[PDB]
Amino acid sequence: MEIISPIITPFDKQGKVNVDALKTHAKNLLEKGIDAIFVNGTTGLGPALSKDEKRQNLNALYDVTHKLIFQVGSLNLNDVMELVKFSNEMDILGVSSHSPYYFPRLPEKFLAKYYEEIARISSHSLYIYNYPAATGYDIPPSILKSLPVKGIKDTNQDLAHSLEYKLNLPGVKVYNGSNTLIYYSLLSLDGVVASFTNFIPEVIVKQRDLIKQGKLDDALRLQELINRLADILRKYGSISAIYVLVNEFQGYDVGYPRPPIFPLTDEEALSLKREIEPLKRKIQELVH
Amino acid sequence: MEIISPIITPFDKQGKVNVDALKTHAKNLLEKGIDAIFVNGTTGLGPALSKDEKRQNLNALYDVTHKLIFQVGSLNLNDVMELVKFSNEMDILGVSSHSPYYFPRLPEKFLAKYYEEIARISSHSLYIYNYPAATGYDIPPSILKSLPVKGIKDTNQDLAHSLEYKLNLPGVKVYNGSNTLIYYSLLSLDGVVASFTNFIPEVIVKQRDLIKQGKLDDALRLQELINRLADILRKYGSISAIYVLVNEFQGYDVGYPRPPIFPLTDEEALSLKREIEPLKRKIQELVH
Amino acid sequence: MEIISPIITPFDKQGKVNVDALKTHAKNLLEKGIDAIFVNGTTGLGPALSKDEKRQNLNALYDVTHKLIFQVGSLNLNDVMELVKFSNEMDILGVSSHSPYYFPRLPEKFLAKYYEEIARISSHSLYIYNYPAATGYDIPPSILKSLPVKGIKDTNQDLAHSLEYKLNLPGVKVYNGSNTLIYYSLLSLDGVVASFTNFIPEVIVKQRDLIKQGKLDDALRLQELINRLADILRKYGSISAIYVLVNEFQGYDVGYPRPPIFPLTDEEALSLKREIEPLKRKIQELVH
Amino acid sequence: MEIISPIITPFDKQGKVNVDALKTHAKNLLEKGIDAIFVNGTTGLGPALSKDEKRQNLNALYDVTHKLIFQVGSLNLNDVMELVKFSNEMDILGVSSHSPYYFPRLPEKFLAKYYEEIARISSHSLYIYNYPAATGYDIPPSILKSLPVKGIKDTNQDLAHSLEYKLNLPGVKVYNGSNTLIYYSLLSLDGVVASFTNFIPEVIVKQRDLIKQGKLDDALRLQELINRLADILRKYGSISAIYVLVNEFQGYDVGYPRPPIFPLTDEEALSLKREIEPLKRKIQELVH
Ligand SMILES: [Mg+2]
Ligand SMILES: [Mg+2]
Repeated sequence: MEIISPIITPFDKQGKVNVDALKTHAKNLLEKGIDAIFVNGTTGLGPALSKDEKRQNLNALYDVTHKLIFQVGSLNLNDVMELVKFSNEMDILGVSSHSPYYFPRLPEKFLAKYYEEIARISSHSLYIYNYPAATGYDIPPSILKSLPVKGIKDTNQDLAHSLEYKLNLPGVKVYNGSNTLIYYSLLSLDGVVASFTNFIPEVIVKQRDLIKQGKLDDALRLQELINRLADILRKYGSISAIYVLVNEFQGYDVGYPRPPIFPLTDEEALSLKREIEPLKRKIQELVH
Repeated sequence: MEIISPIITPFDKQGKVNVDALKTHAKNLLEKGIDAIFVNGTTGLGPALSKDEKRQNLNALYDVTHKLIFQVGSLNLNDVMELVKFSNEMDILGVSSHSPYYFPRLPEKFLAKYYEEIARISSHSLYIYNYPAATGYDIPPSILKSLPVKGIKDTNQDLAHSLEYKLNLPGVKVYNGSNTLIYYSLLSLDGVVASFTNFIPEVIVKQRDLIKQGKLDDALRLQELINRLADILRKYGSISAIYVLVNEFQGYDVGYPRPPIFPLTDEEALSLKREIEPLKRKIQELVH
Repeated sequence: MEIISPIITPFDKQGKVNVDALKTHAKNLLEKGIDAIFVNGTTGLGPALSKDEKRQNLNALYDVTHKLIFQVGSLNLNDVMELVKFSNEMDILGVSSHSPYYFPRLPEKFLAKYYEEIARISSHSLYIYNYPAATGYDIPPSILKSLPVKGIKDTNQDLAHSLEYKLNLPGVKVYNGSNTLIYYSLLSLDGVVASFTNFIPEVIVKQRDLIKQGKLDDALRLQELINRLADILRKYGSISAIYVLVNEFQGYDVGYPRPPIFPLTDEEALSLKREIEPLKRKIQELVH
Repeated sequence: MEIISPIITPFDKQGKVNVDALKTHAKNLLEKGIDAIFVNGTTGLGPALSKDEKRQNLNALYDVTHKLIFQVGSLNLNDVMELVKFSNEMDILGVSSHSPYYFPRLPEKFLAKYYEEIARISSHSLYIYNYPAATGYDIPPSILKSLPVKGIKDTNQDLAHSLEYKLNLPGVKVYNGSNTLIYYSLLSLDGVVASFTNFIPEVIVKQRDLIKQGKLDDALRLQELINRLADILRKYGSISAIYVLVNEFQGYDVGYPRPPIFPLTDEEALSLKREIEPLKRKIQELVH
């Protein structure tokens, strides 16, 4: 059962990526038991990153590990293709893309043709990033059957949707991206790609290790706490709150997100910390 | 009753903007009675355009007309601000942005802070581009009441939603973006920002002119034909179909959209032309 | 342009229908200019009425006028059919039904077979009641093309959806059921079937008469006031608030709705009246 | 891990309930390990049943078992209360209702007042039947915290939603109603209330028994077959298909559903049997 982290992109106050913080963070995550890193995913502010920023994230992380899945999507396929060609020269786990997004009512064939072009040129294993709540499209297995898909990352609250990919696409690895379904994903899929791995990696690794030991009750108790946390974060902006909590739980600075993903103000950071204190206490009690 | 065109962005086969075609197209629209041009809207592939492409579209159109509303939205507020500062030095009608997009579950305050920053720096009239189907967010009057809003472009199928803005925001001009509601918008709002103005500008101007003469039945007969056309365009991709139809109805080439907004293939364009033939005849019979 | 009222069903405090109040109310509505009455619609608590209650409503109203459209839908087609057979013996405008409801994911053919059975036995003109927000289904013209439809009542916020029925089903009369789109319906469809006709019939009749005179601005000003009212009612339960406002605006008692459609408490009725006072004042100024 | 069956209501070809078939079916389910029977749920055509039919289903089942949860919901609270008072005199597990339905935009307080009345009069344990896809309303813990809730049956594809109830309502038993999430529910909640128990009770009981033995892979293989079956049933109408499959898998006749929930025609039933054949073989190979 693979624990994949959609790693955050640290930015400084002027909105420039801080690759030193990115490498520090990645090294810690691996030491805490994260198995692979998904680069430029939603949690990493993917669609907000320029082509050059996406590339530089991969270049920085490559010094830490080669277990990197490189997300390359954008609204200009020429740019996507430049990143695919760049990644062909790197020894990584695979290349990924979410679907076209923003534009409503695009014909399904547009989605098929988009992935088809990535597959025509990529020399890496193709991963599909399915996130209908973000892109407005769901990628059905029917489109995927004609593509050389190796993995699918499904950020979806319906576990049966994730399981359907497994059933319809033999040999494809499937990972669910919901923080609130981790326990279930670890009991049925190939793993998870959950954002909370950025600040509580030991908790999610512990759930996985507990499940391997047959200690499901303990892993479920941890899920309860995770879900309570998720409710609290939503109010502040989940991605933005993650930056504050990485410092709190892991002990090093990862800077700030970049607006329109506004950083928490000092006041907001303090309020978040007060709210999560009881949960942090219960987590640190069950996970040493 | 103003007719605003969200002008397309012509590209060549390599995905480079053709500014000569853009200028030709703009001149034709204006000669045919279009009141203003909305630059880098959804129809113009806004979110798909780089910052430099958005700038260059404005520069090119600025050689033809002063009647320009400049859309500057992107997922990096630093880039948005660069475009605001650029346009501050140009004599245009106003600046506009749709809301942050892609990322789900952003707090409402993020939307507010985004527009606040644009308003803090722009020396132009502020237009809000509201398109919930595309961005995932509806901008509520709550946030608008705090900003120096001059106009709102509401791409929404619920006409009561657009009418509501008029009521709650005294003095703000309100335009509806739906092609299928043109008639109704001309009879209740400040105008329309309709994509079909790209290929049938004369038809939409005629609706307005007929309404001005009290000839509502005639204007409604035109809307009926427009709605039949809209239903046909959907299977092909509405924006992509527009490029083909500009050449068919207006007689000059505007190139292609840029993938993931795939152009119609030669066979699809033939198929499209056959389907619309009877509708083109009826239209040209009523407008000439 | 036809103004149809989906008349409320008066109940007493024990939840028994008060047919005397029903007849008094219907007589007043006709005197104020309502053209026809839709019996057992949503506003009339249709799905909440027993088979016998639906029948008794028709019987009571038949003494007042024969311009009655009899809504007969329920979740047992045997009961629907008994009401259709009953109505065959009455001299009325037509028989109507909303689609099957509650049960999710019923195949489209179930909806077709349902209406087909009503049409096999009915000796009256068939009216379709389309209300997707209530039933969970939208009835497409494709299903209707094979049925002897005479009228369609579309409670839908998308006016283009209502207009599409007109276009695809020649000779069929189409009426929109939204209170917030009345002005627009009166400028494009065969009429309206709006719930607010129960308490401000003179206002809606005045809009219609003004539009016939070409005084669109005045009719639109009235629409603005109606929409402001609609916002206020929603907070209390629109149907439940209607009962309180019939007494207020029309001067006679129509009793109460029946729980789960809870009547407004005395406190709530008083608060509603305070909130609408300014609007009531502006309405009574523009509509004598 | 309890397995509750929302038992079907057998009807004859004239739409009359066949209580002999109901009793036969109930006995078979119980002999095969079903822990309790939910009476007049969606699967039992609840909202489509008259008050007398709901009563008679309970009376018939009461001759077979004490393990009954009686669903009493309807759109007239007076009728609901008559059924509550009726069941007060019977020794059953509890009383249940789904929320008010059909009518859109009812205030939340209406939902609260509805359940409050049931709780005021019932002398039985209260079960909440939450089915937002069917009723249009989600019952929030806010309202539940005020009521003497003993169990919640949540028909919801988001398992985190069901898990949330457990966390917020100490001591309340929580069951998930989705057939496609059975495995996950058995590993995290108090059980399931799954419609497929009607035709494959032995399979679902086996999943539970396997999980109890720690044989999760085997239980998941069964879920996979269940999910494939579910995808096939949808085109036919899931509830209607169930009647056919009870006879196929269990060997006795349970008649037909009642229109608008149309029975499968002879040709559809043949078509269904052919599609499921390979799945039935695999199931019977793993469960015997
Ligand atoms: Mg120049
Ligand atoms: Mg007995």
